[PDB]
Amino acid sequence: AAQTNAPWGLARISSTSPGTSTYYYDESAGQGSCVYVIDTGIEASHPEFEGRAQMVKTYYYSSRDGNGHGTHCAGTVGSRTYGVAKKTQLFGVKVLDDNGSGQYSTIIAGMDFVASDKNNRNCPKGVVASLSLGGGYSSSVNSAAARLQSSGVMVAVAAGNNNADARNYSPASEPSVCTVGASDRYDRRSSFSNYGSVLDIFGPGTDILSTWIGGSTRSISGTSMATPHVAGLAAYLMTLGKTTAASACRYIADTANKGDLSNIPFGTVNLLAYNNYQA
Ligand SMILES: O=[Se](=O)([O-])[O-]
Ligand SMILES: [Ca+2]
Repeated sequence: AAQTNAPWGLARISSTSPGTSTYYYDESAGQGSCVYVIDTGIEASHPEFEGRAQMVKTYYYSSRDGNGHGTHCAGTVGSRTYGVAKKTQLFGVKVLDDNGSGQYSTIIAGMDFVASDKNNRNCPKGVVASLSLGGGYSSSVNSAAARLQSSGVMVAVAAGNNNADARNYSPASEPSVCTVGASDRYDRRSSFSNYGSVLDIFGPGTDILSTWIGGSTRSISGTSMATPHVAGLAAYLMTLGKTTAASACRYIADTANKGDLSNIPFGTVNLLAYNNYQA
């Protein structure tokens, strides 16, 4: 399948070159998979989600996304126009308040929620969790992410936006999850992206168009935007039967575009997420 005039990041993840504008992907499109977006919520009524998004948990007075961040991330996972996996099921877990903040204890509860809640859902092709969030190093946050992964969920987490080594941030620094850095449309490391040995992969993160609250769209930047590209890619590849939740990060690294990013510090992987879709 071909989506013309796609956002650059979608085109990038189906290309061996920068500078194209068509996203190519297998029609299965993540059908039968599930992606949990653990964030500020999801505006499930947005037409872009086509009834495939729902809120499943909140720790606050509403499950509404009063911020936009979670809606944007969910759109990159699975919206019809802006998403990688255009037929996946999206589940929102609101661990972040409408200012975009959340206590680590709430974030931990939300991860253990997903590990159990997947047993309440129909996800025959597998389960992914996208965590476009983080703070300073915490062994308990890392352990929660490790449990979620161990439970059979492909966990993708943002590396962080400090232009620093991700070893000092959580859940970025948890080794067993998929830690995602950000690149731009010219195949440069995004200016803000964290780096370091713990990164597994890069995805598009600078100037990413996606859904926003109030039925709208906007372009924003962050490792928060790179993460859902990888989460959606995992869901897509799991639906194709190419990999599994336990193995998807490694598979994505195996199959990535290699050596094509600039300003990658010595000791950080030079790997850009790629679907290897051949029609
Ligand atoms: O190239 Se794009 O996706 O319009 O910023
Ligand atoms: Ca890892």
